[PDB]
Amino acid sequence: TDPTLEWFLSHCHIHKYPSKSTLIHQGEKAETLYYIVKGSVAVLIKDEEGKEMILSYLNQGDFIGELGLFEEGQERSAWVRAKTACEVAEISYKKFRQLIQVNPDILMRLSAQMARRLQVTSEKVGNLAFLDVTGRIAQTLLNLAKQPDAMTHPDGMQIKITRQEIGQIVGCSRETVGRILKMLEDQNLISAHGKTIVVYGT
Amino acid sequence: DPTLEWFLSHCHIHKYPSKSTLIHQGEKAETLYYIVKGSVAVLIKDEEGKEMILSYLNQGDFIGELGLFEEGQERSAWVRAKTACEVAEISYKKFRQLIQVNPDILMRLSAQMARRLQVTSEKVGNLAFLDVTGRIAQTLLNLAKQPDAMTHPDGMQIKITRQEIGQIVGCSRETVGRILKMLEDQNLISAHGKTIVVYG
Ligand SMILES: Nc1ncnc2c1ncn2[C@@H]1O[C@@H]2COP(=O)(O)O[C@H]2[C@H]1O
Ligand SMILES: Nc1ncnc2c1ncn2[C@@H]1O[C@@H]2COP(=O)(O)O[C@H]2[C@H]1O
Ligand SMILES: Nc1ncnc2c1ncn2[C@@H]1O[C@@H]2COP(=O)(O)O[C@H]2[C@H]1O
Repeated sequence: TDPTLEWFLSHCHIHKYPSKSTLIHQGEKAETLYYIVKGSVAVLIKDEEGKEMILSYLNQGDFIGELGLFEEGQERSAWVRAKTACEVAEISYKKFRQLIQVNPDILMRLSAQMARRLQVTSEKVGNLAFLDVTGRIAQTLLNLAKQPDAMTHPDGMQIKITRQEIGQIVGCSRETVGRILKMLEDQNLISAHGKTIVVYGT
Repeated sequence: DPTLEWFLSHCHIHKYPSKSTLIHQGEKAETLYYIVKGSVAVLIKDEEGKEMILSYLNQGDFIGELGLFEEGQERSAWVRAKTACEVAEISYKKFRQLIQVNPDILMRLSAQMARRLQVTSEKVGNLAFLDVTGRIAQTLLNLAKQPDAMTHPDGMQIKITRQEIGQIVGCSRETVGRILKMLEDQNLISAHGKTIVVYG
């Protein structure tokens, strides 16, 4: 029971989007804010040759499309598509500004999230500039393992993720992920049960 | 500006010499900064010491705001004076009260975070989709756009050491020398002393 959220949501018309539908479309004009009441989404940017990179996964309790909130003429800086089906609250930027004068804690929450995103996206920059593709993949496994949805295992931390996705995160061919995962195993660093990696603590 | 002057009235100002570290990665965050004068380099390091410049920051930019919205936070990057600096300074504690009195000061902060997230996301794109060559190209053009870029008969003459380009694009000092050579061969830039005449 959160009085602030409930108060916030009561100003938003909620919507359900089926899995795989694009909630935000890059390049569109920014003039609306979003909040995930139910679901999970991927934020991602395309390459010149159509290759998609996943900047971030966002879940229930995350704001979406906030980056154009503090100025107009802004465009959505990325794509957001429903990973699973989502229940998503919506409110105009303007209407959201008013709420901020009543209770700016709803902005603290928003910004807190912006704060985290910036920290993580910065690590990516580091990884992308400091690590070969093997190390990038190692750090992406260690990263999904740090996470909440990462089940404990007698070896290390069990995660669940396709090779395609691992590719989209680190920035390479799924075929390449396959070969590199196999190598990481032969080095006693992980297991591979199809779409189930056990990241050893090593 | 009313709101910035009001904000600054509550801060304790400090001057940092050039080369000084304002923020150390790993420190406990409980202070918000605002740059009244100067410019800094926000940057990260390799498990072996190599440096990456995430961003520069200038007069009117907040620093150290990432640990504001929660506690137990630690400084996520080093921040060094790139020139002489006058930095306003304030506890999060005191800043949270300012937010209550007038949230417009949070909007100003939030507005900068939005920008930095857009821009660092851009940077993730560049690193993942461009070879060191296309990023040094990327960078020299951007450095012409930026303010300090002089005017040259051929094109904005910018000044930066080779290493500082690599701290940006994420390559070695030598890989910069080789790339700039290819760029100078294709008649795309000049290079005398340590200045660069990117051709406009
Ligand atoms: N690096 C990132 N990490 C997390 N979410 C992001 C990142 N970059 C963009 N987004 C989200 O993608 C959304 C799409 O358009 P906006 O720029 O309006 O708001 C964006 C952010 O909410
Ligand atoms: N990607 C970035 N772009 C701009 N400024 C950054 C970036 N990453 C970190 N910073 C700044 O570096 C500061 C150092 O520690 P904080 O986490 O306290 O607050 C940080 C941010 O203000
Ligand atoms: N992947 C990288 N390899 C080498 N240097 C890097 C890398 N990423 C960032 N750098 C920094 O870029 C700088 C460029 O030249 P230096 O050899 O003087 O010091 C370098 C490093 O500190």
